[PDB]
Amino acid sequence: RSGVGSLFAGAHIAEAVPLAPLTTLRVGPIARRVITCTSAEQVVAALRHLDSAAKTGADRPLVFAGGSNLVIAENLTDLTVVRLANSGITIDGNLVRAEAGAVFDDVVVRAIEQGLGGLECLSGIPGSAGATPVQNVGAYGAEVSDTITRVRLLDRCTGEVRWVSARDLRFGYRTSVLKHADGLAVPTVVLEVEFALDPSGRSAPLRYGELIAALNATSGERADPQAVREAVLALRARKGMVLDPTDHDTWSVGSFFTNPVVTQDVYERLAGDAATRPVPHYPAPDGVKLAAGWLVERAGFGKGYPDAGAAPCRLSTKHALALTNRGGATAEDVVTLARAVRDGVHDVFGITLKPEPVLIGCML
Amino acid sequence: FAGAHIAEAVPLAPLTTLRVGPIARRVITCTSAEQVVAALRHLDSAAKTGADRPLVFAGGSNLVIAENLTDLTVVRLANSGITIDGNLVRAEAGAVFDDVVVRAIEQGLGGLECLSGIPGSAGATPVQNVGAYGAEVSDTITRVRLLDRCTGEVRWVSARDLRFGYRTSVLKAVPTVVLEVEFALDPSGRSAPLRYGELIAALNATSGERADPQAVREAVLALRARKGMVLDPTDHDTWSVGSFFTNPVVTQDVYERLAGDAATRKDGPVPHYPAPDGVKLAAGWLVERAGFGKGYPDAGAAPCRLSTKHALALTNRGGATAEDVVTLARAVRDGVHDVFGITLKPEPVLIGCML
Ligand SMILES: Cc1cc2nc3c(=O)[nH]c(=O)nc-3n(C[C@H](O)[C@H](O)[C@H](O)COP(=O)(O)OP(=O)(O)OC[C@H]3O[C@@H](n4cnc5c(N)ncnc54)[C@H](O)[C@@H]3O)c2cc1C
Ligand SMILES: Cc1cc2nc3c(=O)[nH]c(=O)nc-3n(C[C@H](O)[C@H](O)[C@H](O)COP(=O)(O)OP(=O)(O)OC[C@H]3O[C@@H](n4cnc5c(N)ncnc54)[C@H](O)[C@@H]3O)c2cc1C
Ligand SMILES: [K+]
Ligand SMILES: [K+]
Repeated sequence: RSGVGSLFAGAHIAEAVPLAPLTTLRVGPIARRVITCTSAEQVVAALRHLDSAAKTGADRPLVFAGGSNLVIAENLTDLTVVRLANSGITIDGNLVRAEAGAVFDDVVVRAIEQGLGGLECLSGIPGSAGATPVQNVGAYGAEVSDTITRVRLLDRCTGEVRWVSARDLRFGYRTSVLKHADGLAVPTVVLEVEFALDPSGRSAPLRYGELIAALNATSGERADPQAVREAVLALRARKGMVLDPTDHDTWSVGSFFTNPVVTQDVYERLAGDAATRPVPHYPAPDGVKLAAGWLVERAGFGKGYPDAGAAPCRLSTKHALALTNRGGATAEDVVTLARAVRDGVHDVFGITLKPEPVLIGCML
Repeated sequence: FAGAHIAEAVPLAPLTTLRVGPIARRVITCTSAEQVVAALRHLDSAAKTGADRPLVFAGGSNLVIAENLTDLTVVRLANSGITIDGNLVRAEAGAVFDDVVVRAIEQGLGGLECLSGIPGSAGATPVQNVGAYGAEVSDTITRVRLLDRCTGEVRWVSARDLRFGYRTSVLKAVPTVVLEVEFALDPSGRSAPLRYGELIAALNATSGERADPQAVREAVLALRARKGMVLDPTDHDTWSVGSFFTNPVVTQDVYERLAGDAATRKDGPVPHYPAPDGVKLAAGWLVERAGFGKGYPDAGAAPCRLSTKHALALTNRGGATAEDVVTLARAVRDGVHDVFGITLKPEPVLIGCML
C-alpha cells in the first residue's frame, strides 16, 4: 500500500536536531531523533512503532507541529520527536478540510477566498491546523469550536483511526478532551480537521469590542471576511501577535496565561475594590471571565518587564501576557519569569492563572 | 424540476402511518437533491401565499393531514442513497431511517442500534432530534445538508448550529429542508452505552455497559413490539404517529407536587428523566393517571382510540378522520391539564387541523 520498504512508511529520520530554531520561542534541546511525517500513513506507522517499543519515562515521543505553543526544557537530551508535516487543504462546498500539518492561517485564507465566512477572526494565529482543536484555538471573539464539525483522530494506544464529532471533543474556553495537564502524553493525535463555514460570504458576528470599533461596526454585525482579516492582522501587529522574525516581542508562545473565570462574588469584590477610586470582564457560562492582561499589569508585571537589564526573558513591550526570548533565553528563564507573574497575580488578587502554552519537562 | 415525477390527485392516506389525509392536487416526488432543490425554489417563489405553500413530506410517520385540503401541493422526498466512509455514514433525506441503522450494524459501526424500529426517513430525524431507548440522533450527527427555503441557498450545517435538544432543533421561524444527514459512528463495533433502564434490564447488564449492536437492536425491536411501536399493518395499535405527546419538562416543584400527591395516594413513584432545564415526566403515566387507560375509549367502537399497548399513541382504528384524531388529542390534553396542571405538547405536525 504505502512506503512498504521503509521504516515508518517513508517518514524522514534525522539525528541530533536542534529544536530551538524550530520553535517560535527559540528555546529547546537538541533532539536525539526527529521523525518527520508527510502523510497520515506516516504519522500512524511512526507512532505505532514508537509506542510499541517505548519502555521507560525517557522514551515517550514529543509530538511537534508548528512549534508555536511549546516550551521544551533543554535538559531533555534523550528525546525522540514526531514532527507532523502532513499538510493539505480541501474545499468541499461550504466545508474546508485541513490535514494536521497545514498552516492554520492558510486554511483561513483559503476559506475567505471561497467566500466562506467564519475563520476570519482567527487570522494571523501561527502554527498548524491540527493543533487548533487541542486547546480550542481562538482570538477576537471567535474560536475553532464555532465551526469545527469533526476531527479525524488517531488513538495511539489501540492504533484506531476515526472521525470524532465536535460534540465529543467537549470544547470549552481554551480546552477540549484533547487538552492534558501533561502535553507530552498526547494519547490521541489529530490527523485532519473539518470546518463548516458560511457560503454567503459574511463574517461571523463581530463579538469583540476592539475589532468592532476598528471596523466602525456594532456588536453582532457581520462584515466582509477579508476586511475583518485585515483589521485583525492590524490589531495583532500592535500587540506583537503576528510572527516577525526581526522583532523579539514575537519570539514567544503568545499569551502565556488564559483569562481566568471567577465566581460572581469575586468579580463584584474587585468591582468594589476598584470602585475606589472599571474592571474588564467578558461573558462566560459558569462565572465571570476576567482579562488576564489587566490582572498581570495591576500586579506590577507590565510591558517590558523586567525593564532594567539585558534580561534574556522579558514580557513583550507590546503585550504584557507574552513572555519573549530576547536572544539567549533558556527554558528555565521562561518558567522562572512565568512563575513570578503567576505567583504575583495570586498574591494580589487570590487568582491562580493557568498557563496556556504547553510545557514539556518543566512545570511552573 | 430537473426530472421530478409529478402525479395529480394522489390520495395521501395510504402514504401516512396514521392512514389519514386528503387527495392532494399534485405530488412532486424528488429522487435526487437536485430535484428537491429545483422544486422548492420554484414553488416557494411562486406561492401567493398561505395554502399555496407546498407540504414537505417524506415517510408520512409524523404527520396529521386534514382530509379537506383538496388544493395541496406536496413535495415528497425520495432521495434515498446511503454511503459508508470509514466510520462516517451519510444518508440522503429520503432514505428509510431503519435501513441506515441496519446498514451501519452490517458494517460494524455502533451508535444507531437503540434507534432501531423508528419509522420514517433519515431526513426527518434532526428536525425533532429523533430518539428512543436512551439515544438521540444528536448523539451522532456531525452535520446536516440543508436548503434554506427563504434564500434558496444550500449548505452543510453543524450539529451545534442545529441546537439540538429534547425533541427539538432550530429546524422545528426559517423553513429549511434537510437533504442529507452525516453520522459519525463507532468503528470498534460496540453499541452506544446502555443508559435506558428497560433496555439494560432486558439485556441482563449494567448501566453504562456496551453490547453487540445487533443484540441491542433485537432487544429494542422486541420491546417496541410489546408497545405497538414497530409498524405492523395488521395491528391497529401501530396505525399511529407513535407517541402523540412529548414528555413534558416541568420545573422541579411541579414534579415535587406530583410526587407528593402520588405518594399520599400510594400510586407512585412518578417516572421521570434527566433534563438540563428541569424534570422530564413520562407523558404516558400522566395520561393513564388522569383516567385515559390503554384502549381509551373502550365503549362503543370509536374510530380513534389510544393504543391498547401504549396509551400515548393515538391510533386510527379503521376509518378515523383527522377530526377524530384531534378530538381525542384535545380531550387527553385537557384531562391531563385538569388533573395535574401540566399542558402536554403534540409531537406530530398538524396540517390544516389543531388541538
Ligand atoms: C505570536 C503568537 C501568537 C499567538 N496567538 C494565539 C491566539 O491568538 N490564540 C490561540 O489560541 N493561540 C495562540 N498562539 C498559540 C499557538 O500559535 C496555537 O496554540 C497554535 O494552535 C499551536 O500550533 P502549533 O502547530 O505551533 O502547536 P505545537 O507548538 O507544534 O504543539 C503544541 C502542543 O499541541 C500538541 N499537538 C500539536 N499537534 C497535534 C495534533 N495534530 N494532535 C494532537 N496534539 C497536537 C503538541 O504535542 C503539543 O502538545 C500564539 C502563538 C504565538 C507565538
Ligand atoms: C409506530 C411509530 C413509532 C414511532 N417511534 C418514534 C420514536 O421512538 N422516536 C421518535 O422520535 N419518533 C417516533 N415516531 C415519529 C416519527 O416516526 C419520527 O418523527 C420520524 O423521524 C418522522 O419521519 P418521516 O420521514 O415519517 O416524517 P414525515 O411524517 O414525512 O414529515 C414530518 C414533518 O417533518 C418534516 N420533515 C420531514 N422530512 C424533512 C426534511 N428532510 N427536512 C425538513 N423537514 C422535514 C415534514 O415537513 C413534516 O413537517 C414514531 C412513529 C410511528 C408511526
Ligand atoms: K499561547
Ligand atoms: K411521535
